[PDB]
Amino acid sequence: ACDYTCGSNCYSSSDVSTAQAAGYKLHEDGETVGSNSYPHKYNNYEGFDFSVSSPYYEWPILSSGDVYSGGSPGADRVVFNENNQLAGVITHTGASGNNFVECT
Ligand SMILES: Nc1nc2c(ncn2[C@@H]2O[C@H](CO)[C@@H](OP(=O)(O)O)[C@H]2O)c(=O)[nH]1
Ligand SMILES: [Ca+2]
Repeated sequence: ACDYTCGSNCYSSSDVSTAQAAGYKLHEDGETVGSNSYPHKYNNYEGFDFSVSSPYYEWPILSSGDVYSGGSPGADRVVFNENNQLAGVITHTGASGNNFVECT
């Protein structure tokens, strides 16, 4: 069973934690990875009703289970804040253009 489902992608809590930790570290260190420079601010144009407070940061979560290190970031992301709290898991999959939808 999946803790989070993004399109056809199945994620467990552990996957999420592993990814969040990686992105948060980078965020702490003032460093980024990839041509799109992750992690980076997440504005929330979508208007999701997160339980955690802003500001938000986006970091890719891979279907492979590997931690993001460059190249295609795929369509899934984990969204975290300054306190390292999980805001949510979102995806471009099944979303119009470059918008996002929440994973279920
Ligand atoms: N759709 C969306 N993109 C955002 C937001 N905040 C910043 N962006 C950046 O604008 C880019 C346009 O989609 C997004 O790319 P991403 O695919 O790299 O995650 C994202 O990185 C937001 O709230 N919504
Ligand atoms: Ca997994």
